[PDB]
Amino acid sequence: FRIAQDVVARENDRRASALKEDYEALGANLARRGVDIEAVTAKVEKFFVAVPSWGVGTGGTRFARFPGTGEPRGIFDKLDDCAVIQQLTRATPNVSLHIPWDKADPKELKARGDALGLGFDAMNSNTFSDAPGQAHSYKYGSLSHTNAATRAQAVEHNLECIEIGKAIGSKALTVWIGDGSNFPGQSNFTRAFERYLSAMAEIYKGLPDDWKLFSEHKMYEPAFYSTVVQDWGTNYLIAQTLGPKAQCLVDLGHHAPNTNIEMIVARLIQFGKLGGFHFNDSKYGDDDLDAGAIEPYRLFLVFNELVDAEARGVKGFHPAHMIDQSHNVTDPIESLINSANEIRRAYAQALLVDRAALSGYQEDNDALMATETLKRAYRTDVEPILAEARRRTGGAVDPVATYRASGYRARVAAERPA
Amino acid sequence: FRIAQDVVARENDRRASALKEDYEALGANLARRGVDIEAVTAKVEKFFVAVPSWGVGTGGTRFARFPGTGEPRGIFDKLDDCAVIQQLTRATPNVSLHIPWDKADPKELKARGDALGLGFDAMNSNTFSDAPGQAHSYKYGSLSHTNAATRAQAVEHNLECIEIGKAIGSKALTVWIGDGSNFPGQSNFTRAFERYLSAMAEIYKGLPDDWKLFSEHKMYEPAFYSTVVQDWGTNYLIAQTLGPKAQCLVDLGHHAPNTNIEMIVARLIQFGKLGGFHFNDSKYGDDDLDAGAIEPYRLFLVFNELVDAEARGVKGFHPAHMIDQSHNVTDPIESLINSANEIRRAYAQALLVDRAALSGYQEDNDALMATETLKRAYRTDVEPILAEARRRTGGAVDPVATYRASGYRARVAAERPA
Amino acid sequence: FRIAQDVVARENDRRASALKEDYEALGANLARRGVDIEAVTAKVEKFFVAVPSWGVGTGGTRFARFPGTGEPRGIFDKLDDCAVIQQLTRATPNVSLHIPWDKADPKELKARGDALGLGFDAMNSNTFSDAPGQAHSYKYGSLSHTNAATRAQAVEHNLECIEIGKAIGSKALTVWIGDGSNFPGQSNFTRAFERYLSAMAEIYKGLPDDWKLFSEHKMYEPAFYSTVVQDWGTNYLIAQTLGPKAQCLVDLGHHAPNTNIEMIVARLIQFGKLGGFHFNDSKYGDDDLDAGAIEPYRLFLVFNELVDAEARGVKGFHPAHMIDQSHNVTDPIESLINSANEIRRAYAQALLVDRAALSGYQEDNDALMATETLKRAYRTDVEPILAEARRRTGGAVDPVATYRASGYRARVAAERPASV
Amino acid sequence: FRIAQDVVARENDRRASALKEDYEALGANLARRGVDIEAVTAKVEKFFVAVPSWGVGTGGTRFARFPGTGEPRGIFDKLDDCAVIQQLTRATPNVSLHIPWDKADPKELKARGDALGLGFDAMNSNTFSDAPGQAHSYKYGSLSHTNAATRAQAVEHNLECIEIGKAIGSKALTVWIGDGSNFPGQSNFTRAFERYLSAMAEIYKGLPDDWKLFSEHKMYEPAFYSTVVQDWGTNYLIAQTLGPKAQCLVDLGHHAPNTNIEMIVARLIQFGKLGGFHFNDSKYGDDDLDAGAIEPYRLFLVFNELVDAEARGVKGFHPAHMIDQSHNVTDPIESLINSANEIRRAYAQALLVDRAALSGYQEDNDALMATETLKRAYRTDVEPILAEARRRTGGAVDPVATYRASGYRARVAAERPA
Ligand SMILES: [Mn+2]
Ligand SMILES: [Mn+2]
Ligand SMILES: [Mn+2]
Ligand SMILES: [Mn+2]
Ligand SMILES: [Mn+2]
Ligand SMILES: [Mn+2]
Ligand SMILES: [Mn+2]
Ligand SMILES: [Mn+2]
Repeated sequence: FRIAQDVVARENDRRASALKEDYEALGANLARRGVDIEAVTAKVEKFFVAVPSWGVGTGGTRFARFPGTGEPRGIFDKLDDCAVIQQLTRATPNVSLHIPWDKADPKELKARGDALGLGFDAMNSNTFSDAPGQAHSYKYGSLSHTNAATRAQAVEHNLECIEIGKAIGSKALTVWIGDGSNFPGQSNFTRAFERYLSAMAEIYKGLPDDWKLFSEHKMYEPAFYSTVVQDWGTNYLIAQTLGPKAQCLVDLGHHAPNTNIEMIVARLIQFGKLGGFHFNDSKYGDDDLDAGAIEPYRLFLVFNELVDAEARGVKGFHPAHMIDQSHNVTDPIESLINSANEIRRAYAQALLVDRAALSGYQEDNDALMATETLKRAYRTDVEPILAEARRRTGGAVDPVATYRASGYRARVAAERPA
Repeated sequence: FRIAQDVVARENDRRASALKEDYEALGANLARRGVDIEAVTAKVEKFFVAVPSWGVGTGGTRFARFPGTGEPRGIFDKLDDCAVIQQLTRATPNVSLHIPWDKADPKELKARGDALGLGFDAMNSNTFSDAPGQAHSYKYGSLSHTNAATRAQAVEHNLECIEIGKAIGSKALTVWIGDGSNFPGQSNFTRAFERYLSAMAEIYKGLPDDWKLFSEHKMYEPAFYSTVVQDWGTNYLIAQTLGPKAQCLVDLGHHAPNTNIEMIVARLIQFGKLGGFHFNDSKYGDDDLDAGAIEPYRLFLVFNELVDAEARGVKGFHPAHMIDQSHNVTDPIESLINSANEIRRAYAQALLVDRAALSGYQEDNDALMATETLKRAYRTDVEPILAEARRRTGGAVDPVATYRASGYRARVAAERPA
Repeated sequence: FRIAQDVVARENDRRASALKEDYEALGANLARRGVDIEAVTAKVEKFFVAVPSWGVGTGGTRFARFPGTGEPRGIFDKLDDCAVIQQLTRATPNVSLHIPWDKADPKELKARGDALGLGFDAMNSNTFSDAPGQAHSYKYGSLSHTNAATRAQAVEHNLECIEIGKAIGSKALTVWIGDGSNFPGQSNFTRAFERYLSAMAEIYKGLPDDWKLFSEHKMYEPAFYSTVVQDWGTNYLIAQTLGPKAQCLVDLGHHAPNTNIEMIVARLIQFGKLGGFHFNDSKYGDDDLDAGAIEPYRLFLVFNELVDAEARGVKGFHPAHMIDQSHNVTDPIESLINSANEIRRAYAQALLVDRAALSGYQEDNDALMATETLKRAYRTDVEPILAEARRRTGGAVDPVATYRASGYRARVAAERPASV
Repeated sequence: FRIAQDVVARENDRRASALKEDYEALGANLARRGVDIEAVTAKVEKFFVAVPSWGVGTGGTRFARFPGTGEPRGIFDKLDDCAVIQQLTRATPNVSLHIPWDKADPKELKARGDALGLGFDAMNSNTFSDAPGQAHSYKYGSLSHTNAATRAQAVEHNLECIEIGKAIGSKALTVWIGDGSNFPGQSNFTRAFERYLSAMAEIYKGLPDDWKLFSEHKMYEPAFYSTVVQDWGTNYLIAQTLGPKAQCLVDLGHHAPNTNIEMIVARLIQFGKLGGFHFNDSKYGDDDLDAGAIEPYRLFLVFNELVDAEARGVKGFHPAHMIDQSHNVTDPIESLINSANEIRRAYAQALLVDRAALSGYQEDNDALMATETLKRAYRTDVEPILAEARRRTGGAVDPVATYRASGYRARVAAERPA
């Protein structure tokens, strides 16, 4: 165990009394509202979100990167750190890998994962940067590059990601590329998209039937004029064109200012193309900040659509959940811990919505009560439920407090080169 | 003739020598660039854009409306004013009607149009406002309203618009509604969209074999939280679901901040669902300003996509263009005149792009020369072409100057009581 | 009383048990956090926000207006409705008037206000629309219009607003105009601003010693290319130029997409130019939606800056608080009630922030714990505190539910003629 | 001469005939508008904009950097490339240095500059990144950092920049920092600003009597929640607080979506705090794209304000203009060349505005004719003037064409490492 069990027990005992008081109080409040707190905690204990291997190390901007102490070197150190997040929150049993950054012996990866109590989520291909010894540069694109050999190289790389994923237990390939243009006229919009579609079709041919192929849209960056997979509309066309196993991945920070993202989620669900989510928060662009740190209500509204879907009985609805963030000014482990917590927080609150009451207010066009019905759920402080779920499943009542009391950061700082 | 022919002749002849000088100078320049000015002028003469009947009246905001003199009241006054725009620019032969604002005896409407030299473009339904004696209010929606009777009333109204259009020569119905919500939870996104699709399917059934049904997306306003037909993504789902006769209308000012609109145009063209483009300009929201008055280059880039499709062929490409603006601080006739001019200006410049050279630079990923190739066309002052095209077709060399010299505004001001 | 006391009493009794349980539970939780819930409730029950007279009637857009039943006939009906909001929430004792919309004999306005237990907040001038009989139109501007006589007309109107306010107990004038341009070149940015500053100085000259002049910036609408008072930068230049009695009014929905509004608030406070707030919520533009219905955290963050001002010891800081919203698809009274509630909600949460802990995390650059410190306050459900504050002050535990139980809307619907 | 004079001559003679024709044609056109093309050309030959030393190297994003061949290594290589831009465009005689990147013997820099025919513009400090051996990290800020020792280090660095500038002929220091926060609560907005103002006051004390101190605002990036110097309002407070020698720098891509940037320019000029303008273009955020490649009209409108200032007779107005761009997918030298050209293009068009006619239309509130007055200037293709201006001053008629014909890139690619 990355974190000593005695430290976990000690820090849980220190806060056990208060938690009992808060949990029983919330339990009584919920019972008065016709909700069984135990039913909610039971569901919360089953909600999982994948952590990004590339998010365990300190992130940076084009201006600078300010690493902290004990930075993980390689995927093995990263898995060790991810193990801490799972142990304390119990909400991140799976890790999402990025190739070639995390390329290593599949048997070893799988072996280390099993030892750490971690599984592997969707693989992530990388054709938005050049690796050492690469034959063709992705400077002007990859899967949609004008040069056939470059597209071929990109397709092969993606197929390799599938091979690695199959060996470790992954069940999906997420494809996000920077392909686009920085100048009007640089790219022929339609021809570029045609090349992309043809390349993805080749990747789709190599996709196992138990896998999903996720395409991720993004309005801009690295391309600053146009992007091939720029929004959910183009993304839908891609998924629909490719096949039943192809779906769209929605990253919260990849939309134009003021976009109603939760509606995008609902539309994709209605047409069976909501592959999964990339959680994070933002205020200006693709800021990649800790989930819920900027607009917690928006996060709740997205989950409201997810919970409504299940309520409406949508079949085969098992969207993938992943955190896609960059931690530039905090301890990556702490941020991922609290981000995973915020995701479960939004989910739990969405579970509290009185669906029957809401349905009634929507049908009668009682906008005020309809919105207040959502607010009654959102305003509820579900921390006691989150903390109890962790406590009952081997985690920490207060993950960050236990993390800091363990001295893990100082430990790995002493074991890893500065 | 709304404007005395002798006035047009007079104003044109005084400027004839100057125009000839500019036309010949530009011709020599285009000749050196391997372009035949005559070929461009010929195409410009045949580019038309519909004028909205409601556009000749002074517009306003929710804060106030400041009418000018001689305001047209009713469709008859409006057609009289629209006739001026066509006579002077020769780029707006067809008018788009709005029901019930323009309700009148179909035979009278058609007779008046024929007399003024005006045809009728797409009909526009109105279920975003309540008419006197209306059985059900559209306060909470229309085609997507939760009340079955309300949706039925909206459907019948649209069918009635088709019946009126059939009687006057129209071949399409444009559907733009305000349907949406101002509060989270007020509407169930998916159910509202399902209701909308079901209602539109009924309207689709009353569509003659040679008619088209256009759905128009808008991010927000009048709904300030969510809008059923909020973007081109939803618009595409609508058109594809309804059938071959259903297409999407792209209104420039209806997109989120920083949206790459020309790409949306390309995407719709590729999948055969670009029903038409609604021209106007904007800086903040759906400002409905004179086309090209704010971002003339963006207008050119949209036309670059239209000309590429117009030239390279492309199946199902028969866009029905219309100007959709609000004139709050100018003479509506003058603004529509210059907006129509600006639209032809961007078209003309798009026709100057060296397609072969551009394609070459795109294939070689020569971004700088690709963008410069577009700029060489855009930087060209094609006013001489626009003016000569008008002169050859019965219009005015300088439309606004001629309009002012005619004293038309003062004339209608004396005929119409403020 | 607009709302029968027996109804308020009955609806309060019906919910007494649940409130006791929730309030006492919250109180114990706060105590464990070193917070005295009684101290918080005591401050909450004293937080007031002015209600707009123009907000009690149903609003609309340029596309349409869909009135409900019992729409107020004039200012007197509007005051009657504002009295309902105050009686039930006890958070809106003052009303903001708009001239000429609310023109009437000052003596009578004051008399009705006194009778209903309502006071009057800042006056609001109107030179963004033309009233009957004006010598000059405001189509191309007002205080910054190129025509000298038009600017003078606008100044005199504002001076008249001050006279009305003086007679009814108001102590400030808020100036928001639509002045700007829809086309590049239409206006000379600098000349228009110079004209505006000059005119505003004459309005300032007419201010009593104890009055304030608030200028309100807005990025766009009605002007769609440029606006004379477009942002807080220009607004600061205005207030600083006019004098000590001139301050800036920040309306939440009047900023560019993604603007960090709470920072603007902090900057204005630092330089003593934060006159007050116009509360509302939005997602796209100046949506004028119910406060907190879209981004409740942003509202909390704005209040975090207001409370921090006190924590830093800023002297003579008494910003004016007003709700400026448009209720297009709800009963205006209910939206104003819940908006006032949402404002007290954010204020209450800001009061819960452990300022001592936050200062520490800020100094040592512990960003995660610093943000979590704000969240611990924001995540707290303070509804019990709000409800108790109302109970103690003669209000309703659940304002909207009580309003609906009273049948007030159906009553005024039968009393007021629908416009024809 | 970085570029062989024989090449410049040959490439000019090859295009001299066409240029003569277009120039005379434009001259006749302008004469009819009461404008002497020679007077315009004379002023254009005198318009200069500084080039960023760091702009000649290929830029990148946080995702990747795709360097081209012959990447400059060190300030001396960079000056060699800047010389090419100045030689061919004759519009960029001054270079802006960045410390510590361009640190070198002031005597040698000056000597190399004089030899290349280049001068030096404003110095640029760097406290948005950490350098080796640095005592205190700027991870959590610099001039506004909570740690006094860190702020002192930042101050000393800026003073060092002034000393270096005093030795090479610079007359200003530009200060742009990343200081800000990524999370609500992380920073106290007021305290952070107070710390910044106090640190800047110390830097101001190191300014010679004839120097300027420029502060540059930016809405976001690297800070994603709040930025100390976030907009022009805060920037004004800074300049007004520091003193007469402190002014504001307006970088085009550093504003919120839809911001009216030209108004900000006008406001700063009115209050004497417009230190200078940083040119570039953008569509989404701080894209740092080639000037005028996305919104050429906006660039023209900014120049309309700069030219109006002269027309109004504003005293002591000597703005320090510089190009601040990132060239990620083109040859840096070619982009800077066309960007400088675009800047002169906008300036020239601004000079064509009929100020008398414009003020007349502004006074009578003739919005349509006022905007058309600006458009008459903007629609004028001034390329012949720009080209002739270059030809007469030793530059190239077609800069990029000559640059490519010279083979400079391949040349330095062989002299420099990969
Ligand atoms: Mn992602
Ligand atoms: Mn991303
Ligand atoms: Mn439209
Ligand atoms: Mn519109
Ligand atoms: Mn307001
Ligand atoms: Mn407003
Ligand atoms: Mn800059
Ligand atoms: Mn920049």
